[PDB]
Amino acid sequence: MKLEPLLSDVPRLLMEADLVPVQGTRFQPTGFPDLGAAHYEGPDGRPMLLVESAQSMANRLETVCWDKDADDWVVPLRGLPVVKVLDKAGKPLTNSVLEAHRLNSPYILEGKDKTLFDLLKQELAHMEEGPVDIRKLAETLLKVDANAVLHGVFLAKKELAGGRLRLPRALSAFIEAEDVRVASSGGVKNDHVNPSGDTSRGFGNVPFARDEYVSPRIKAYFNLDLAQIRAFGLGEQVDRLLIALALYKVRRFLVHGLRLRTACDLDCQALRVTRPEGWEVPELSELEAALPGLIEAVAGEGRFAQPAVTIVTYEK
Amino acid sequence: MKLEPLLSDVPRLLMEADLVPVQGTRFQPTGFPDLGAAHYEGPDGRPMLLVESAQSMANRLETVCWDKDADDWVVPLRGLPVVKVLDKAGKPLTNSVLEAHRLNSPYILEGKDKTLFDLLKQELAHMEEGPVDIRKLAETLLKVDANAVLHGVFLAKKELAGGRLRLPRALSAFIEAEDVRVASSGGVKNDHVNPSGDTSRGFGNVPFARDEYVSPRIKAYFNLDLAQIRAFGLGEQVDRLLIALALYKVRRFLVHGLRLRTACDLDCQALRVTRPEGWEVPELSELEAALPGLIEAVAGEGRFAQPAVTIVTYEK
Amino acid sequence: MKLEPLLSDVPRLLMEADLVPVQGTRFQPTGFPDLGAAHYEGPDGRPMLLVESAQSMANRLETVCWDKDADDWVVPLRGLPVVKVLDKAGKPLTNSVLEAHRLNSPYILEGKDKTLFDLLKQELAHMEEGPVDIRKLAETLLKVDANAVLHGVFLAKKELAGGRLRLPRALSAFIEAEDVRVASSGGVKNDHVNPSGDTSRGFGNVPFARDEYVSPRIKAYFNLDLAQIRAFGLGEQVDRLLIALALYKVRRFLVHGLRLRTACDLDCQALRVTRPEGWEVPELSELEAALPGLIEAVAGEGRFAQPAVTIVTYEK
Repeated sequence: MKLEPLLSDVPRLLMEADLVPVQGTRFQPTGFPDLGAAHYEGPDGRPMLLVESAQSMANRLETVCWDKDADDWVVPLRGLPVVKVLDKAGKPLTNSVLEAHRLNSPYILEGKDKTLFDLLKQELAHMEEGPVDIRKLAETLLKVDANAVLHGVFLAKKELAGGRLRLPRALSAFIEAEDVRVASSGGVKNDHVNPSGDTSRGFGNVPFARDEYVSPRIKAYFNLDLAQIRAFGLGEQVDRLLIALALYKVRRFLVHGLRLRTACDLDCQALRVTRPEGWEVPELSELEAALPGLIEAVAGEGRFAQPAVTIVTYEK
Repeated sequence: MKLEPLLSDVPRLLMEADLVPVQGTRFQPTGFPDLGAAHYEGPDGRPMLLVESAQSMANRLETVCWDKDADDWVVPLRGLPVVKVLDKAGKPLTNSVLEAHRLNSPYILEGKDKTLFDLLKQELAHMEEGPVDIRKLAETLLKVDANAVLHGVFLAKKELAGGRLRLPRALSAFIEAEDVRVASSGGVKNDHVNPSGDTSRGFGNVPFARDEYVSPRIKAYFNLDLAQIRAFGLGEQVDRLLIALALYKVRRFLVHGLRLRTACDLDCQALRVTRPEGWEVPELSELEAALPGLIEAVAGEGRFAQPAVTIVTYEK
Repeated sequence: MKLEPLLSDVPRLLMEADLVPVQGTRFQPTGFPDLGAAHYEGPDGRPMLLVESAQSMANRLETVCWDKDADDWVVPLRGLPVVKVLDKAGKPLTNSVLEAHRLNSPYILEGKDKTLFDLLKQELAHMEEGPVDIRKLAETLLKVDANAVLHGVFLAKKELAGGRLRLPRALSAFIEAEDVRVASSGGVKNDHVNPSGDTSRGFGNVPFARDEYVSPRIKAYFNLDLAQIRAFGLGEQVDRLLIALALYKVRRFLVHGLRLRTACDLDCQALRVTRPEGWEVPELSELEAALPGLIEAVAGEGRFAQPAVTIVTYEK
């Protein structure tokens, strides 16, 4: 199955998914720590809502590839390089796919003993001072992390070139709602106040309120930066690998990732491409069938480090 | 069509372009160091925001025309003069096009090797007393690098005739959003949720606030000062060269700098011209074809220094 | 229309022109760093800003005519009296029309040898004692420098009658903006060298701040006191000449001084007269045609000294 030729010169891939609630007619947006529901006024003079940020979408698209039941990739993706962190007793604390800021985690790259630290220093020493090459950085990163190449990292740690080394996203997505109405609701924790009726110790009839939103058009947008992955220039095998991996993430999220929140019950009504016009998207079973071959090819080209999975122990 | 009729008709060239966000309805403007988003109140009585600084637009219009990996211009521009800065180990640490201070860059004119310093002093000695001839300076800049002619230079060095010499930029451009509106959305760290929130160790939890804007009209403005370059009087063919170089830079940025921040991604809806009225801008393929011949013509006029490329070594 | 009808009638001529920025809304006003932008509160309580100083508007009105490469007046103004200072080599250091203090300077009337010093002293000896007469000084200036009459002079040298002689400006103009709102901005000087960001040596990142302004009403005022020149009484033909010259200088400044600074790029929209009311100002082509004939007439009266151009050298 050929897909990279149809995406070998186009600068970016745009995909748009039309969502609808599974049951009822309402949904719950993300509770930002300051404002809660981040509603805003649209350019056309109509109310709009950021259903959830372009970060939560990324963390979900990143979880749908991992399996905590084994602390390893799902079988189709098995073999992709990843650093995994163990405690002093050998039980797995965390791995770089679940961490937030990748190799910049405080568990990773910082601790009592640091193998991956000396690896990163040995790799990037030539660029630690002066001009930085995003190709030499992207290859060093792909050596030890197979998906950060889609989400970026900031090597803030001062001893690593003062934090000069940086790399932005290549895949991004978010959900947006048009013409949002509001519904309001609340309740009271009506525990009987016969033995105690003071809220200080949690008794009483304490009330609460919460808001709910109604929108006739919710959209999930996905954007893939083909130009930058070409600008890495690691090889057409790597390019087709990363395109297939991104399509895989999107399909799995779209099929069974749409319970974003307890009251956020969502369904997919139709996916379509926006740019390039007239293209066709692979099916999920076809990506499942292709992925292990493309990963094998890239492993045979030696771009991955060996062993693919690398282990580090965390303690102060 | 040929471009010299415009060099006869008018004193200045004015263009504007309608930008639209590629997806969604909101974007990330520049974060200025002192204040963040540079919003202000408009004379018409409506709020608006400066998307980015005009000198950042200049650095981008320069970036879209040079390849640091190859250490040479894009194919149409090749052969134009430039100075490359060498490291003691022979690897090119930078060049005066990549750097933003052009000849004034502290790595240039400084260190144990300063051949370009004398190549300027040879005529700065004439400029030391009495008046200053802008056409003579513009000639000696065209002799060294045709980009400085386009973006201006200040020769602050005391030995360089007391730092008397300056030249304002002929091409200027900026983007601003009218009637802007605000959409705020913060976030929090996922990782390290279970352990203590000791932010000062780095081993902690951190929430943050983030803000992005909405606008019904974003425009990029481009201004080319024909009067000043004409008042250099270096020729007509050199004027054709500079106007082609500028209009190529515009078209070559209009399809590359469409994204400026990782969350700020736009596309051009249309391009329009203001001064002169009724003129039609040439296509990018036409400039691509014409430009090498104009460069060779001006080289045949003997304006460029020989060799066109200059090498200088920097140590400190 | 002829000029002398209004000169016989009215004591002063008042005109105003309302400006706009050609692109965008912001502009850069004058920047005396001991104050920065000069802002103040108006009579009606509104905030106010003088955009350009009157003395600098005058220096521009005197720099718009004359030509540096031709080293002489523009063709319409050609033939009017002037003095230029030559160096030892023989290339003119200082035309007097360009210089700040006009007929008073360390270059003219000061130096190892000086002819013009005696030429003025002879004509001012009878003004050394008793009351000074404006008519005699105005005659002497009109024979030596026909433009210094409109801008005024102060002969501070104690050798010239203790410096008692002085003459106020006849033409005054300035640019003023009303109901101003500020628009702050900034930037950073980036760097990419290997060793260190020593700002004391010019390396490393260095931020900076700048302030721009906007206004819904900005205009330039012009004032010419016909009473003052009528009080000089050099003649009706001389008055007609000076009125033509002033009008011409304004009508050309309006299409050559708009680019006051690198970031201002103003643009005139309309021009209106305030006193005399009901008058119609001439067009630029008419003054451009008429002016040489009036210079011929006044030369025929013998008011201009012969040779019209005075040559003098300077040596310490």
